[PDB]
Amino acid sequence: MLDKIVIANRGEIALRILRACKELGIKTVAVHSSADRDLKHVLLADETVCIGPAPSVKSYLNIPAIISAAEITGAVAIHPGYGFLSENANFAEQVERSGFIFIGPKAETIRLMGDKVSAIAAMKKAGVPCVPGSDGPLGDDMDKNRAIAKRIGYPVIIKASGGGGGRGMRVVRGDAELAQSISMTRAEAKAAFSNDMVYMEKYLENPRHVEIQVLADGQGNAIYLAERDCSMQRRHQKVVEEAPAPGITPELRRYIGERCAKACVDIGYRGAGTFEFLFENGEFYFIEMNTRIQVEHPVTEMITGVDLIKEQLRIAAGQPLSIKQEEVHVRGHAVECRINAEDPNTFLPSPGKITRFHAPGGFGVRWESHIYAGYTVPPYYDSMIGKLICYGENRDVAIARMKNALQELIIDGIKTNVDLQIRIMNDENFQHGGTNIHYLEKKLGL
Ligand SMILES: Cc1c(-c2ccccc2)ccc2nc(N)nc(N)c12
Repeated sequence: MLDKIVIANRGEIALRILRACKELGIKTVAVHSSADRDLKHVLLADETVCIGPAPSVKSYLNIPAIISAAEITGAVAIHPGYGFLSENANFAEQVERSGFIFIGPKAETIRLMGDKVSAIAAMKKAGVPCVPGSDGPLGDDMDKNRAIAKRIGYPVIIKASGGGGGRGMRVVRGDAELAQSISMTRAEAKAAFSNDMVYMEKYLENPRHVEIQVLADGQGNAIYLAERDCSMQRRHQKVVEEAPAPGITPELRRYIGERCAKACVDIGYRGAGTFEFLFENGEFYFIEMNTRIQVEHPVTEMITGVDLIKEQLRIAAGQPLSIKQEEVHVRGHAVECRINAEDPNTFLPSPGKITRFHAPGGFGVRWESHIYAGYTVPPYYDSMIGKLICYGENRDVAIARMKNALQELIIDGIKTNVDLQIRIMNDENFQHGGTNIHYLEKKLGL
């Protein structure tokens, strides 16, 4: 096993990784900004290194500082968590070039999945169903681009190859708006990604967001760990995630899961990963792959018994996956509610000092958060301060436990979305299940 690792992240995910390390007897190095000295995981870590000031550019995105911290502490690996540098192929490359293990796939694989055009080509080649599209980047010939749009059939959507997670796309409903839509998407892509490449897909009207979790080791094993429905979202920010996805049968799960695992083998995938799909009229369409462990990983852990972070670390050390595909069983149901420090009317981050804190407990209740009484949520980082995960023998029990747990949760001194989460749990359409990606924003609009 890895002797010692740098946790190149903060907040709840840093604590999550620290726990997994502690379980495996791995020494921890907590790199942190000057604003994060009193983070729970920092206080629990074996060694700590202040890598810079509050702003992320000089701390959590500071590649030299992070690598230097690994060097000086004699760490052997770096876990990037999610966000920050976790999908930064150049960082992964530098980590490996510097002689440390990057907890993720090969840098070339990160780069492939970061190039949405090339990722789709690879997935399509491997037998994964994709959205009907341009199958290549759009040029500047608008006669050709109109022909592609006609072949696909309107509405279509223009997307930046360097984008993803809702970033760098726009819907086109007729020829009249096509040229300008392509030009603007391209200009925004150039400005944001220093990559002006764009592509076209059919715009699905009312899909659900359903993603598949995979794990692949360096011994050739690749497994899928069911799916997650992430359709309950606002402006591409997930709000509630659940596993399994309501209405997905064992046969569909098998069908799409096997295709994702096969794709992993074809591309030489290593580590945890997520295949994102749109799901509509009983059909899956691949849009994007993530290579990091994600925020919503805990729902998959609850329904499979697999500790995904521990698997990442075992894989990185050269150990095979601790479980075979035949040993992966979906059992029960899990729901995750993201807890955000945000204003209820604006939805802007609402930082501040927590004056009173109480976490929920009980059977099937899992609380993932670094916060504590007297902890100050800084203004410099994301608004998500914790994750409440509830498991039950079925979806109704999971939801009932969530309702109870949300009622026990006390976070005074700052504004949170606990009340909104309670409203969602009480929503009759959510209780029925299978609401589409548009549902929450429509509910909030009314
Ligand atoms: C709906 C949608 C999303 C999308 C995913 C998660 C949250 C919000 C939107 C992402 C990519 C998408 N791509 C196509 N071609 N069509 C969609 N309808 C779509």
